[PDB]
Amino acid sequence: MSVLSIVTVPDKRLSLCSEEVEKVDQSIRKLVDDMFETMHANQGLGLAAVQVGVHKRILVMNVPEEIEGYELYGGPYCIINPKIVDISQEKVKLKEGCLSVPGYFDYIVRPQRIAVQYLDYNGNECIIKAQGWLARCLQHEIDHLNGTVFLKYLSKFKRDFAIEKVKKKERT
Amino acid sequence: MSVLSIVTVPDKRLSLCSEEVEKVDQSIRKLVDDMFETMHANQGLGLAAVQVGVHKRILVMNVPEEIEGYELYGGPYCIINPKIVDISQEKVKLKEGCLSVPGYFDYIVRPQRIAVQYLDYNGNECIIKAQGWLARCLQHEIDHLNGTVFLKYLSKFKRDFAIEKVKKKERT
Ligand SMILES: CCCCC[C@H](CC(=O)NO)C(=O)N[C@H](C(=O)N1CCC[C@H]1CO)C(C)C
Ligand SMILES: CCCCC[C@H](CC(=O)NO)C(=O)N[C@H](C(=O)N1CCC[C@H]1CO)C(C)C
Ligand SMILES: [Cl-]
Ligand SMILES: [Cl-]
Ligand SMILES: [Cl-]
Ligand SMILES: [Zn+2]
Ligand SMILES: [Zn+2]
Repeated sequence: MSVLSIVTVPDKRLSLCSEEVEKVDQSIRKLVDDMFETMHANQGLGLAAVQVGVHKRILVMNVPEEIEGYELYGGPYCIINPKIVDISQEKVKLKEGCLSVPGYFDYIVRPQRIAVQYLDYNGNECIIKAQGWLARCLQHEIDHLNGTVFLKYLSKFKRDFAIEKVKKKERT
Repeated sequence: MSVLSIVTVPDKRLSLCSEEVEKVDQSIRKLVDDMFETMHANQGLGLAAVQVGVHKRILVMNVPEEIEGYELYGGPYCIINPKIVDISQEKVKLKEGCLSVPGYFDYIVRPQRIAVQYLDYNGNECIIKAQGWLARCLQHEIDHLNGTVFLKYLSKFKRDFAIEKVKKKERT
């Protein structure tokens, strides 16, 4: 299991929608394994396949301990072909960063709770009922699968400032 | 010297531009005195006259200790009829709240350094050269004089969320 390079803004791969996984087979499991290693090496709570250059609907999460039926933390989760099955109308503001926008943090308003159907590492059907930071991570990761980085939720001026910040740090 | 009530969003008084002070006289000094007391009672770093219902170009600041020629902190400052005379092209992201949007904090990008000409408590001409939190406060206060609250710099979705948050807290 190996550490993959993270794709960072403004790389256009990050704005491309990822495709459903046809079949959860050995090759998918190998990628998931590399995703977990990469997530850990980067001190992340989650990671989407697109962030390592693969446009497939696969994300991993692990949210450490620090509504009945919902989880505040947990993992490791392998979440393939996620489908949102319930989502709270109540929303909360929390601070986020992203491995694809290194060093930049800002506030984002999202639903507090979410339920998602998915296929696991073995290709079995599952539901996750998440709240708190678990729900927050899951939504951030699902957005990546749809070609969305969290800067999309900010003013244009701040989004541009964040992208210029990352560009300046990567200029050769 | 008395504590004045703070005008909060979405009160439309906060979106009205304030008028130049004609003359810094006893009545202006009395208002400034009440502004300092109100600022302190509310644990603020600054305050604009519009926030206490008076549409005049007067702000106060006091930024405690915690470029050559620029100050990182200081006060108490009485700043009347401010005019920006220099402003840095470099900008910085810092977290702000506002007494007129109670309980809501977010990130704002602003110039790091500013120089402002103004009239003081005695009606004498002065310049302030500010950086760090002093410059940050001064710009936040100047915005109020122009009818601008810091939510203006946010996404519409987050601005609306903040205003609904304050409205819900004030609903009778
Ligand atoms: C919170 C919503 C998203 C979490 C997932 C991201 C990782 C990522 O970009 N996944 O796509 C992360 O770990 N971000 C971290 C992050 O945002 N954290 C970690 C602690 C809490 C929160 C910052 O408030 C750091 C590494 C930037
Ligand atoms: C920082 C830019 C503006 C400072 C002035 C405001 C007060 C205000 O609304 N003036 O118009 C303030 O004191 N805000 C505080 C504030 O934003 N602070 C105080 C410590 C640092 C910073 C939060 O990061 C709290 C009381 C909400
Ligand atoms: Cl920053
Ligand atoms: Cl909030
Ligand atoms: Cl924003
Ligand atoms: Zn991310
Ligand atoms: Zn304010």
